[PDB]
Amino acid sequence: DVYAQEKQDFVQHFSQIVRVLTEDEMGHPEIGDAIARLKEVLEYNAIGGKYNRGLTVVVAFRELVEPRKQDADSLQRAWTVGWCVELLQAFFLVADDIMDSSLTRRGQICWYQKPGVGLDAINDANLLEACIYRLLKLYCREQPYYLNLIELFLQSSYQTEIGQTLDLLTAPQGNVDLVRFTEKRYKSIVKYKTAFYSFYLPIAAAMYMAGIDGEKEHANAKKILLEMGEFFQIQDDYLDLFGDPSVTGKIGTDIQDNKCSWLVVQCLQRATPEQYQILKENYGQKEAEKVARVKALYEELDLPAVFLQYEEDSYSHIMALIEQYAAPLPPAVFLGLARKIYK
Amino acid sequence: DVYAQEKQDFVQHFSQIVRVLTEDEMGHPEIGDAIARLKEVLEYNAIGGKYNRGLTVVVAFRELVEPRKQDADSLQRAWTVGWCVELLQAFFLVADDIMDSSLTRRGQICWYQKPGVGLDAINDANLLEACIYRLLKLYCREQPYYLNLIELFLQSSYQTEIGQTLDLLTAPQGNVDLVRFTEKRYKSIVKYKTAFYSFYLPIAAAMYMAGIDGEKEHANAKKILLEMGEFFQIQDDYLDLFGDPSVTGKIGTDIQDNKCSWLVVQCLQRATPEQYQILKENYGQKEAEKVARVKALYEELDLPAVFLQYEEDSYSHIMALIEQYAAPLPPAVFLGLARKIYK
Ligand SMILES: COc1ccc2c(CC(=O)O)coc2c1
Ligand SMILES: COc1ccc2c(CC(=O)O)coc2c1
Ligand SMILES: COc1ccc2c(CC(=O)O)coc2c1
Ligand SMILES: COc1ccc2c(CC(=O)O)coc2c1
Repeated sequence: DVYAQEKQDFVQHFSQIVRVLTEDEMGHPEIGDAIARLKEVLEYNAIGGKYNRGLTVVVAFRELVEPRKQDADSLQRAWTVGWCVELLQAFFLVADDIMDSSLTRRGQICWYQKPGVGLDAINDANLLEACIYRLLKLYCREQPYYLNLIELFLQSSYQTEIGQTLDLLTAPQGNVDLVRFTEKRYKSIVKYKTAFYSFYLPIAAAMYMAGIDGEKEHANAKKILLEMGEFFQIQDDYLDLFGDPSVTGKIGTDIQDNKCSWLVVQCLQRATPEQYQILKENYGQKEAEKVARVKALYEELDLPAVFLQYEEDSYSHIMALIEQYAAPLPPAVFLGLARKIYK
Repeated sequence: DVYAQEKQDFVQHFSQIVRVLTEDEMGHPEIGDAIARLKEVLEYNAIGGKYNRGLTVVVAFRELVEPRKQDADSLQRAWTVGWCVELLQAFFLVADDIMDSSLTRRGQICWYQKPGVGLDAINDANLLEACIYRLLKLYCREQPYYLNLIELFLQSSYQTEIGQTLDLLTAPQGNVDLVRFTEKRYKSIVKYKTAFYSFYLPIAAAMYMAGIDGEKEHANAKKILLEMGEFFQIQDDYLDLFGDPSVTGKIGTDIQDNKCSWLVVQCLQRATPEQYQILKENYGQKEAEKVARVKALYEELDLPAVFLQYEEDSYSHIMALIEQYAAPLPPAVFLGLARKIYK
């Protein structure tokens, strides 16, 4: 609802964003050919998703700021900082698809997979990260929260990177070692690699634009938000194997890709030498036969039930956190998000 | 000399830099395994070079700042911002070696080429870029020039990226098209891809730490510095084919790698349909026979002489620029650099 009647103005602001990131640079015809390429990279990797992160910035902005302080200017910046979050993600995904050796993303071909692009996508991903800061300068240069956003995005980039390193160390491409797929490692990965930039960064940004820069306040928001992030990912791994493609719009391949899914992490705890022997035998196989075997071992261990139980507790805990750390923020800011992820 | 008696204190400060970038992070054992990896990336890609860029920061610092304002603290930061420049480069080189499909660098194996690293080097390069800003916060958080350096490094990163895009567009891996190897394109590449972060960034940084943030002043420094950068690269391409490995310490392969060298750009201007037919036939070949043929066509066109002539003019022009835009800066700052590149 609140997101539905915002997407319009949001996705429409992308044309300005692109225009700015190119027309101004055209003051130097020498790099005109590069700027042309830059436009292709943006119109292909930025556009496409549901913009839930980018919009969270816009949505949270309206709530945190007084109705009469949301003039044209303030909204223009908000939509910009909103797209910056979206660009940061584009940067992460473009680069991750190369490392993981992915074929598709959002059903379409991965940028580096297109003919003529290849590994040059590495530079393209870096350009995307660069645009973030060019925008912060073109729109918030004079704002009192300018240095806060620059440091926010930088910090988020770092956290996601450290997280990405952990994941790589945990599941080496060519090392089906389910031994290091602990629950403790799973949470550390989700926190740094997903939770931080997916839930905290969007809100944190909005807060700074609203003048809420108090460390303690951000310390409470981050507390709530990282819990939602942790649930979001666990629901994502679950749905990937027990979900319905016609609804989720995605085809699960976690077992095949030999990922450190939440399921397999649980499957390893509640398991006996006989259970493990089987799992350690059909995990990471491209056989429609061996995959169905792992799924069976999950159902057999009541993992689906373990999920529901976790979801139930989770929702309670989040609400408990919200009833205590929401203030001075409007509970609606966190309630709206919870009602977005707890499908 | 001035560089010789600085390298000692510089390279010695690297242990602190690493220590800081890891011990402080150890406050979170969860990411300890990543931080361990981060240390390997740093001790392998940061160390090794001659640190001419990093040192320029330290050297220029001493000159621009009053002898009594160079206490322990000021030097500690200077060496840090010095290493940040060095880290920015490490980030560019690690990533460029992957894109170009290089085998070696500084005579040693390219980071992504080591067993177990591979494309994960993409994330490693990003971490290196991240450390830059973690250092600026750990050392200059409270400095009055903090936002200036953050924006300097960001800007330099952007410029180098745009430049990198141009180079990729100019010499597509699988397109021996000497048609777009113009002199105009060559200069645009060198400017953005090399000149900016190699000569301007090191000095610009030192200037900001010295309080010299005046736009006009930086506008003059950049003017001089980008000219030296342009000569530096042209001397680098020259030396690559007509230099002496026992002295330069490098084995030239520009003709083979089918690069947009300064030589070949000149070779194309002063050429007749017969000259071009030959060049367009032996450029980019791994044959010790075809390579020697291109070299001959260069000598035959008096290119070596064209270089010397260019060097002569260059030195004059730079000195002319220095005698006019050096102030308020001490000419010694630019004279020291010129005497470093004009071998
Ligand atoms: C921060 O709010 C969010 C973040 C992510 C999501 C998603 C998944 C996605 O589209 O990536 C659905 O609702 C969200 C809401
Ligand atoms: C895991 O099982 C459940 C069952 C009910 C719920 C609810 C109630 C609601 O907010 O609509 C939230 O998460 C749930 C999870
Ligand atoms: C900014 O001053 C410089 C920059 C680069 C260099 C080099 C080449 C290198 O070591 O990369 C020699 O002297 C320099 C001096
Ligand atoms: C290209 O031929 C030359 C010859 C002499 C020189 C000098 C004189 C000096 O500063 O030592 C600088 O660059 C030169 C280039």
